[PDB]
Amino acid sequence: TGEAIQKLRETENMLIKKQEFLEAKIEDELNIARKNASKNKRVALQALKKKKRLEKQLQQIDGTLSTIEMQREALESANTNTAVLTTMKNAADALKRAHQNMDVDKVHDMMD
Repeated sequence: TGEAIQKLRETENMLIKKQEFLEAKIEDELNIARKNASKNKRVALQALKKKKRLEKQLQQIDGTLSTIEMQREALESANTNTAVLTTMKNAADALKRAHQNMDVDKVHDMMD
């Protein structure tokens, strides 16, 4: 049902924690590199190597997140149309009754 939007959030919301988790570990690795940049090339390079891979995990979480967002915004659209189109036709039904009754009044005059 529309509850699908509920699972799209919470999913999206969990995905932001992953996103904030990576951003966290990225600056973490970065600060390791900073403090070992000149004193310890080995450790510094392991950091930048971990950082570069974390950043990659962040891109495809970003791309995935926006993908999630749009499907939520596609459900929202289709969810409103569901209401709009039912009242839209309900109206055209009522309107057709008006036009129908009119046509029956004319035929009722032919009864003379």
